[PDB]
Amino acid sequence: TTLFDPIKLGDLQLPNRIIMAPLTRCRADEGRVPNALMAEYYVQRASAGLILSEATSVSPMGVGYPDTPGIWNDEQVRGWNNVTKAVHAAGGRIFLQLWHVGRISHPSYLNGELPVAPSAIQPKGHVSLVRPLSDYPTPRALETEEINDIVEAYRSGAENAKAAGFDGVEIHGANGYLLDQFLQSSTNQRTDRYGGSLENRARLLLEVTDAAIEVWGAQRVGVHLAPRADAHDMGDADRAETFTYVARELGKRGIAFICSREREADDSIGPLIKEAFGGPYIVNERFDKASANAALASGKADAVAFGVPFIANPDLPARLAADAPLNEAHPETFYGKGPVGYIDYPRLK
Ligand SMILES: Cc1cc2nc3c(=O)[nH]c(=O)nc-3n(C[C@H](O)[C@H](O)[C@H](O)COP(=O)(O)O)c2cc1C
Ligand SMILES: Cc1c([N+](=O)[O-])cc([N+](=O)[O-])cc1[N+](=O)[O-]
Repeated sequence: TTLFDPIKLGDLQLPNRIIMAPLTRCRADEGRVPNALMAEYYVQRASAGLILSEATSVSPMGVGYPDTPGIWNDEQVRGWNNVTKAVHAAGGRIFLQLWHVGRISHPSYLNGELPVAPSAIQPKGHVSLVRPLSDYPTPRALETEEINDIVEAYRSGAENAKAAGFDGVEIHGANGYLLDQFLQSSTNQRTDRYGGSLENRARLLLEVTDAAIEVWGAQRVGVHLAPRADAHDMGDADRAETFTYVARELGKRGIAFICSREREADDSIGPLIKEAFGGPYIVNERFDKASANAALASGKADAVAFGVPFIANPDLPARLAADAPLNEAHPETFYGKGPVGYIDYPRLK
């Protein structure tokens, strides 16, 4: 098996195993509404086996960056519908990544309110993009009932994604955002049904997953994880146990895939997760053509997601097939505004 062999995820046939990783780019219109610029960008990348969209918030309290899109209202659904129609006409496939940033936010995005979280534990560091430099606030610990409200927002978010014509949704369970905050022991000190045991810590992620399953069918839902717990001040007392529990439970549900941001190293627990899950496993982080093909050949992966290389290379699959040069990425325009560093990376000549 190579990157260029087709794969099915659930009942969706992909033409290859080169996946576009989810990538926040902050190019949405005011009101967090997807636009024609975003449609153009995704269409340029439609040769990807599957596109995983930029993280998209399921409620106004789940945002923490400027100009990132939402999926909670009709205006946003309409904007996304133009994206998915254009991707589909271009012969591509796309899933919406459902987001809630939890404590990784700033009151300036939340009309002065505090970011919410499983527990009132301040994340270290500075808020990305915010100027002048600012620490994160200490978040407000959610009430038990408010967590059910969040589940309902993911449910409505998944329904809205379906109305917007996506091929499926991916739950953002990774990178220290809300669901990950609940999942891990350092950030979750709750003593209700949502903390204080592994079953309880994983509960919110599985409840959101089940809601998405009611709307889509499990074979059109994926989940994103970050098993090294290395972004946004995370940490868990037994991550081998925590992430394989999740993998096992998601596998029981027959979900379409798990995608893990976890570069290859001796301590990679990807193989334990893959085995416990039993379905298609998408690896990610610092892979290139050679190491991706090696992972497919060894059975460590069923497909491989590329992030920065897809930012810089709209026709990454053709470039990889041809062992062609790759455009150099410009991290200074990963975020920010407009078409420069967004839709102006050239295709192969
Ligand atoms: C600019 C940028 C935006 C990203 N946005 C998201 C995101 O919205 N959701 C997510 O799960 N990961 C996001 N990531 C992480 C990537 O999906 C991926 O895990 C990471 O870039 C490593 O893979 P790579 O080495 O192939 O780039 C982002 C990464 C970058 C550089
Ligand atoms: C490394 C990283 C993030 N971070 O700030 O540490 C955030 C991401 N995100 O989803 O916004 C993704 C990241 N990543 O996967 O490289």
